[PDB]
Amino acid sequence: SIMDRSEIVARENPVITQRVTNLLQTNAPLLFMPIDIHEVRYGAYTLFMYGSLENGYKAEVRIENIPVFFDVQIEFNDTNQLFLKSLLTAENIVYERLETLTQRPVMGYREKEKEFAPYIRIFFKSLYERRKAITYLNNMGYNTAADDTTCYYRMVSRELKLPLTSWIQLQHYSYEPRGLVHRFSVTPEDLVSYQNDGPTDHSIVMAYDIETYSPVKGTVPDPNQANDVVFMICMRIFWIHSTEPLASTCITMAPCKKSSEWTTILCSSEKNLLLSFAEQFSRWAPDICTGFNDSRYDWPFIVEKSMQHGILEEIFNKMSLFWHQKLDTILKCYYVKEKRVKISAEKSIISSFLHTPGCLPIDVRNMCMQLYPKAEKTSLKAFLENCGLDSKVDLPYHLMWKYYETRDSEKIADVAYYCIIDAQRCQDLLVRHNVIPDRREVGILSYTSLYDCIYYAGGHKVCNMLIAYAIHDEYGRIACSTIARGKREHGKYPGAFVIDPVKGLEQDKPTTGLDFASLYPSLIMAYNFSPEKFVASRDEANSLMAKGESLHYVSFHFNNRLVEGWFVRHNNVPDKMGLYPKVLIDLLNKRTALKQELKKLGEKKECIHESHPGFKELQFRHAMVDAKQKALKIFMNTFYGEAGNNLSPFFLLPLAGGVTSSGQYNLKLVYNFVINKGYGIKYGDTDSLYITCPDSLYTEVTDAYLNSQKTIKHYEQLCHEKVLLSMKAMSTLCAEVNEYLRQDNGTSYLRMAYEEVLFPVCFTGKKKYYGIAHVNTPNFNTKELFIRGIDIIKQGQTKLTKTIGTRIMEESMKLRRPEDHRPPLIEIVKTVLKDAVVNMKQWNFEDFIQTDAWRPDKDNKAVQIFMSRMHARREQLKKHGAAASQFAEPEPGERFSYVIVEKQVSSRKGDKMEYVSEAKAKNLPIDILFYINNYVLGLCARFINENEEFQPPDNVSNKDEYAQRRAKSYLQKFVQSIH
DNA sequence: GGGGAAGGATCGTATG
DNA sequence: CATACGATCCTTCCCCTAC
Repeated sequence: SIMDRSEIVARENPVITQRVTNLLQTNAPLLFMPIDIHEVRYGAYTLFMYGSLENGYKAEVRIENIPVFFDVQIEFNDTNQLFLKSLLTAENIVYERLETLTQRPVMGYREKEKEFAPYIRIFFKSLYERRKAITYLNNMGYNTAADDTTCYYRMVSRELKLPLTSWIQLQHYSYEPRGLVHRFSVTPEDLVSYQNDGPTDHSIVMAYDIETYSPVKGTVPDPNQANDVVFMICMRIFWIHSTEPLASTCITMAPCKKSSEWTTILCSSEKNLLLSFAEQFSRWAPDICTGFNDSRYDWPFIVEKSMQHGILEEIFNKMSLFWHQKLDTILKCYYVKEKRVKISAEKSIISSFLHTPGCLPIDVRNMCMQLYPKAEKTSLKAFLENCGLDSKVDLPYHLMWKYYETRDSEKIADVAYYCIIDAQRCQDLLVRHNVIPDRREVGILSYTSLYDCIYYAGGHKVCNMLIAYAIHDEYGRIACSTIARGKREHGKYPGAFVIDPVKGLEQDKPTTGLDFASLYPSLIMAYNFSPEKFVASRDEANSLMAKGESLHYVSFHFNNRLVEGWFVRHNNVPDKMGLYPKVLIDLLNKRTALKQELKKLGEKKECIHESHPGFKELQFRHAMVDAKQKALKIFMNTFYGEAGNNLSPFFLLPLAGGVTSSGQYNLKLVYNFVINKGYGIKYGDTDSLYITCPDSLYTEVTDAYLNSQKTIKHYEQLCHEKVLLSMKAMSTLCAEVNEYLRQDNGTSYLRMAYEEVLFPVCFTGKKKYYGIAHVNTPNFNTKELFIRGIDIIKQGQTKLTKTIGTRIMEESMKLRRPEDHRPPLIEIVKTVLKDAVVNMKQWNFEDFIQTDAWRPDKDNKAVQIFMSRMHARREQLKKHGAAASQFAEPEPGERFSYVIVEKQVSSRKGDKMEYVSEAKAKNLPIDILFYINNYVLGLCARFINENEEFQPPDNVSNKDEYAQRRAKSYLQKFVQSIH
């Protein structure tokens, strides 16, 4: 009584399935979407594309006769061809046939006459022979183009204009049915990409969750232990873009009540449990598998228990659409172990999953941390609360273990419900964050598969997109390589132009940030930074300068040596434009067009009410345009990172050095121009300059304030006029700066932008500033603060960090008369901290709660001391004949909530720990001083750790974490003094 | 890896 | 005036996630 994928799809959309089968009967062209891409390495190369048709059917399509090739840059001739033939034959490499052609080298500028270079293309039958031949030819010093060595489906995506994450049209195929999967065989000239907006996708995502058991109480279950078992396997199948359950199931050992919302299958053993899981997987055939933290606890434990019982081979072969495979191949090539997934520049994750062909695995946790690289709490509850979704049901783990042990068939239904809701929340997060469409659009722009957009970094994607744009081209097939060459020199680039910030509470004149709009791509656009326009020899550069060519000179100090170079300018002619400027200009034009389209779609969505039967497609188009513009942004902001990476094939030290030096030169020019115009400089950071208007421009506006009744409302009037005059003057300042830049570099791709006005403002140090933000009209009554640098977004251990950090900032940023004896930042911190300490009643009890875990095997000192004190108290109460029921020990692994209390005359954390129930029973003081000292002063020290008094002497090595110690000690002394 | 709690001697310094 | 306090350098898990 189990319903397979075909019947479910037929039940969902009958008319679409009828149209699909009518098209299939007549062998008409149809539509396909790939999700997981698998390729065979040995033997004849056939590329398998797994995915879904437009109704929801599972389709495998194999692309036969893909041309497998790579290019070598030698002079084409009979003698050279014979020599290369002998070289390939001597090291027993099987070749198919050879071709000759002409291509443009990517490194080094050449004139028009010598623009093309001869290349010989080697055709091959298998990928293994190609990899051996490419290694042999690279070891002999020959140059190699179209030289991908890791994955070859990127070659198929690049050469054929065939995105592997977008729709593909099947024409002239060969259908063959084998049940739940439909097999097509296609010739690569019979495949085309679907240009316009495709229909609604109908892929299937299976969200699964596992609940386990361990005889050793209070310890996380471990796969290696023999007694450790899985007992709940709960999984649901959803659409790619919906949260409604298509079909749900629970696979169990312990008896459970029949439920009308999901199907429960009873298994008498763990082996039968795993086989039932595999059978339901095979019957449903997910396009995508998912689950929260499934690559670190779920899949390893499943595969370890499958290996222990010796059923891994049969489970894999039932769950995979590929042919039969043996256990060694499954453990070697398909079960990945210790794979590294990158979040940011300093964070990496270890993941392990079973990549069965026909289904692509995604961790919800990996996407959640990729979208929020600075997230501090990475639990499911934390992400659910941040994203504003329904939280998990309150079921403790020890209660689950106890109810499993009692074998009570009635209430294991609650355990199943908890596991199914945990499965639901994963795809709830996936739909709410719109991860899969964003990855699809990244793949469309990058010509990669979805697997690469999920588990690989974006730098390789940018490199792939650049190669894809280069190889097609409009002016003659620019050829480029992929593997890196030359010595990977390591060093530090020259430092940025440091501008000393004028620290303090600036509330006499407004400041405003002039920002370079996409500075590094703009300099790449303007100065024609491309590898094929680079000249290294000085004599060649002089010869080009002789024949009426415009060049840009770059010179920088790297590793104590002078690196110099010349770049050929395009002179505002698209024919002479380089590869990087062409790619960036195309991406910027696309971004502008989609910005216009998104504005029109948003206006239409605001116009059209939700009751009309057209809101779904409008929201769906809005989702596509938002995803597309986000992908365009993430590729455009990554060009400099890929250009500066040493491992990149396109890496060129003059290119990165010239980009940095040109940014330096333009920032210096803007700085000098602004100073010579009379304006002031407050802060400068790479691409941003904060400008303060001259005093004289305000004079008349100030004069009416001095001759008035001199009241408060007069001062808000003064501030209002101040902001208006600042905006009006500095818009013209920005226009003149743009005109000067255009007159300097000769192009119009480098412009400045007027982001918002900051008044009053506070710069506390390097990359640490805040203030009131004004966008078009002044509003000083707002509670929204423009913040950068200060880590106010930190829940930490208490909510007092939030409250006091906000209160300091708000007390600093209000308007004050020039006759109210303006206190500096340190005095404001002093008075707000005194107000916090003295006025105890302003706080509530719930902000003083902390949570901890009681694990009687770990050497957690404070928890050990608290539990020892509680045990001593319980023994003392029992000796006195007192029923210490609410003093009882927690169950092992059970989280408990505590507070800190005053202890009259140790100072350790443990002796002040008390239970929440005990604290509310006795109404004890909550010892605000300890909380303030250990949690609030960390943030409060960030505000005054650049003052003159808190400075190191000259004879000290460490300069960063050496003044905050004195700041914290000074605040400690002040807090202890105020009593 | 980055922050949280806990443990020890001696110089730096002070006082009845 | 020689003891007693105290803070800094430095060292060791523990929490983090999933049960």
